[PDB]
Amino acid sequence: NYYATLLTLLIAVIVFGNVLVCMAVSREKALQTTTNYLIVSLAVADLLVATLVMPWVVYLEVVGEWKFSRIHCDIFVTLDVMMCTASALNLCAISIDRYTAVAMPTRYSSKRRVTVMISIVWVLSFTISCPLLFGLNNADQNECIIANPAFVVYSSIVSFYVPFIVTLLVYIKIYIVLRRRRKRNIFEMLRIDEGLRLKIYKDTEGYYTIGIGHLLTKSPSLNAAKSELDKAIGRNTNGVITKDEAEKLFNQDVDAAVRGILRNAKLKPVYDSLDAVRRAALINMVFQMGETGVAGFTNSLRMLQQKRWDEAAVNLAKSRWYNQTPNRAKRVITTFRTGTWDAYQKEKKATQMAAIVAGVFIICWLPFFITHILNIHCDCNIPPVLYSAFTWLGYVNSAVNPIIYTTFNIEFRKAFLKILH
Ligand SMILES: O=C(CCCN1CCC(O)(c2ccc(Cl)cc2)CC1)c1ccc(F)cc1
Ligand SMILES: CCCCCCCC/C=C\CCCCCCCC(=O)O
Ligand SMILES: CCCCCCCC/C=C\CCCCCCCC(=O)O
Ligand SMILES: CCCCCCCC/C=C\CCCCCCCC(=O)O
Ligand SMILES: CCCCCCCC/C=C\CCCCCCCC(=O)O
Repeated sequence: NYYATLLTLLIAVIVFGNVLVCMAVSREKALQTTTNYLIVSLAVADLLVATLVMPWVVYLEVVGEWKFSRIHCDIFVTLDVMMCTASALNLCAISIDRYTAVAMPTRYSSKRRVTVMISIVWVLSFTISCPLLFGLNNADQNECIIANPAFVVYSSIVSFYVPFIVTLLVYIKIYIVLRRRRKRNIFEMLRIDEGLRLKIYKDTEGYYTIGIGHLLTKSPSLNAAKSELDKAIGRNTNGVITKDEAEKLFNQDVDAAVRGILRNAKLKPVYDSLDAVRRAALINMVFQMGETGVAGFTNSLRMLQQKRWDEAAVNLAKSRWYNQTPNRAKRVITTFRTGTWDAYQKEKKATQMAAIVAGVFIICWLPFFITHILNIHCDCNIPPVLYSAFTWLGYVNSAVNPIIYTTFNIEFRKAFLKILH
């Protein structure tokens, strides 16, 4: 009916979005990065689906059954599985290239490496698909490989779940790595402002503290003050701590500071509103003056919530807080405006996009392999009317990816507008 015309334009927008991505990467040196090279390899898998495969899927909707040779169906199924597996194996290499960038310290060596990855993606995609042409070691095929009971079991495990687990395990490791550095930079930030002390010392208000504003005990008794420290370290403090031990002590101070921020009605919303780095600045304030003290200049706090970065910085400089510790105030206020650690970077934003495509990829195809589980779980025969929608939802992912590139990235965005105009 009229539904055939929607899909052919879906094929057209898949080609529209991806042909842009390929040229845009090779057009500008600023987008010629390891990850973006792996991204065009993903774009080529999304193009070959739209050109080699999706046309036969639309005829199958139009006509309503195969109505072509058995071997044509084998080729069509083999190639359909092959290009979707390239899509998955490309996400896997993208995540791995994101692991290396955040976790490892690279000119000609990057091009020679990415090359090796891309070569693995397609060769393996192919070698995984070759069984479908030779009837999954089942001779007298006598039928399109789709009809083999093992087909859904082979294609689901080998081409989806197993690449899905690995890519997910990498992203977890990436999250852990970024989490250690984010906590590393906080400690490093307050080491610069408060100062790191490794011998027990009387603080401003008289009580004995150590490291970065960690009071051992409100009660002043030196041997008793050692006492609380000894509980913390486990070794005989003897009033002596390592940088490391202080940091371990520091991350505890941060975690306590944060629960109080969320338990504070004046600071819960604004903390929730801010980004990771800007949150480290707000932590710096609570460390310096206390949540009740930071909870003041609500007037200034509204601006940080309203994303008014420039106007919050103008209003913060007006304070007494600036007058007492101007250098520290200016440093922190930059981090509030800049939202970066320049006062005291590139790949954390880029790695957020990588996971974002790997996530919408999964949600786009997830229901398709869900339904296939239900039939294998012998559940009430799943209506085909839905079964077809889930196929296209999976194929829709080919058109969403170039939309995500331009959405969450300025460089693809600018490279795109240059080609059109
Ligand atoms: O493999 C797939 C999804 C099935 C594609 N493909 C849809 C059409 C199909 O359902 C079909 C139906 C009827 C006929 Cl006749 C031929 C083919 C065969 C399977 C895949 C998806 C995501 C991924 F990360 C890895 C692999
Ligand atoms: C081919 C399918 C691959 C499936 C991959 C699934 C990935 C899901 C997304 C993210 C979960 C882990 C967090 C990723 C790190 C993000 C960095 C950060 O914001 O700290
Ligand atoms: C079935 C899941 C397997 C996932 C594989 C996905 C493809 C990309 C992954 C790995 C290739 C890594 C090659 C790196 C070579 C480095 C050589 C060098 O340092 O020059
Ligand atoms: C089932 C998953 C198996 C593969 C895991 C994928 C993640 C990491 C992949 C491989 C490790 C890459 C190491 C490259 C070694 C090159 C050494 C060299 O030549 O200097
Ligand atoms: C058994 C499941 C396997 C899961 C492995 C994936 C989890 C680890 C995360 C990423 C590994 C990336 C390694 C890339 C390093 C390249 C340099 C080198 O290997 O010498």
